[PDB]
Amino acid sequence: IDPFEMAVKQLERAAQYMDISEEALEWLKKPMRIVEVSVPIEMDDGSVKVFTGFRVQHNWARGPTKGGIRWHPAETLSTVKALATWMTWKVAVVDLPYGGGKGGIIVNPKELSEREQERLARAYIRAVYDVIGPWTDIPAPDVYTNPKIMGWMMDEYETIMRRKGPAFGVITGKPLSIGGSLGRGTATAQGAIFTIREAAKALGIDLKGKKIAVQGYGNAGYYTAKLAKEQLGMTVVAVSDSRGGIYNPDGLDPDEVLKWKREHGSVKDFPGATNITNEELLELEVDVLAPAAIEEVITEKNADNIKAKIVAEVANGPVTPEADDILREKGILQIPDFLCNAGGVTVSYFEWVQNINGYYWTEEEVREKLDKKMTKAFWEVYNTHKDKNIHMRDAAYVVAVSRVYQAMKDRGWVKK
Ligand SMILES: NC(=O)C1=CN([C@@H]2O[C@H](COP(=O)(O)OP(=O)(O)OC[C@H]3O[C@@H](n4cnc5c(N)ncnc54)[C@H](OP(=O)(O)O)[C@@H]3O)[C@@H](O)[C@H]2O)C=CC1
Ligand SMILES: O=C(O)CCC(=O)C(=O)O
Repeated sequence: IDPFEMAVKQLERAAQYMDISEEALEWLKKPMRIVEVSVPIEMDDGSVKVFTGFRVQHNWARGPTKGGIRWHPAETLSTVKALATWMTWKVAVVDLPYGGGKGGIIVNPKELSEREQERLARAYIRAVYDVIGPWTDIPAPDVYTNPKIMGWMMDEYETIMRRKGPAFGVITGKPLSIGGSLGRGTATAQGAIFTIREAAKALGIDLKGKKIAVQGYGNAGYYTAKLAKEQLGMTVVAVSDSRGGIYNPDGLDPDEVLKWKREHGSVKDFPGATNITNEELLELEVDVLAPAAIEEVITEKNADNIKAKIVAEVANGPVTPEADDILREKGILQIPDFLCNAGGVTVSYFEWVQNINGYYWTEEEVREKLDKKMTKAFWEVYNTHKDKNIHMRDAAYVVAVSRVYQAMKDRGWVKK
């Protein structure tokens, strides 16, 4: 299934719930600029290898485009286009002055040296310099890409630009020593926690002493469980990893679980906790369920058996549309995927603002601003949810597309 057509059909379904002109829909169905470049690097053996690089700028009506760079051997142009289109709505739903962008290189970085990786980053910057900038396109870390590559890319951009502007702001996710921002590591989990708290407030239930189950125990899952336990005061009763999962009705300590995961390679066989399966964790009777793992964990097969009141989609699309219908009929409030995990891009926006201004904030200021942004975005989505009597995902899509459409109309791009 083409990832581009899928995004287009998603956009058409969103447009079905709102009044949008056909010309605007056709404009939004096509990326405004796609750049495909050859990335030649010198290998350690002395030969010269050429890679394929992409940089798709879907739409920049609201401002400079934003999006990460992927280094995956299976990366395709359609994937970049779909992810840029997705990023447009992600930055629109949280009200950032940003557009949609995405980049990628068809490369297997598992078999590249550090010097070869640096050469790849610098050559990619040299290839795509003409379409990126602090006010044109801001790349970001993504799968198989880390802040080290961001530092290399920023250095190359600064070298090419001859320091004629804010070279720090050309890219986000940089190391703290060079234009980095505080709060980047726990951005996604913090945004998810804020959305969960706002959802609980909307449903009129307090989270003090409640039960939360988290699927996937990576950076997002671990920090979600932790931040829940401290800030929200909830009782983490179950966590899981690809290998397996564990359950304990008396609660779990996220630090100890992470220590055991980092020692034995998995969260399995934790003391005082019985080993369970991922599906058993999904169907556990809790108050908040936060899948932070591979996608399509909630489908038509198991959607009816879910007992959680709040499902926070920390990961990317862990629920299939039939499962959305089943859960909405069940009365379970869902937080849309690109609204729950919008903390990372918000924190990225904050880093760009700090770089542009030349003044850097503390952890408390970043946390407070992220709280405001997430609270406002969630309440807007929930108000659309109740007013239009549609699904939460549908409301988030309506809000994002409405913002982009208004920006497009104000510029005069579309006359209707
Ligand atoms: N990476 C980011 O910055 C952000 C990520 N997201 C989305 O969130 C999710 C998680 O992000 P991230 O923290 O980077 O993930 P990680 O790569 O850091 O870790 C993956 C975690 O999920 C587990 N996992 C992988 N497959 C399964 C599975 N089939 N069943 C159960 N657990 C599984 C892994 O287990 P194990 O420890 O055994 O490997 C691990 O615990 C992704 O879907 C991602 O797209 C969006 C927000 C930003
Ligand atoms: O953080 C960014 O600017 C983009 C990264 C991304 O693609 C995401 O957060 O989903």
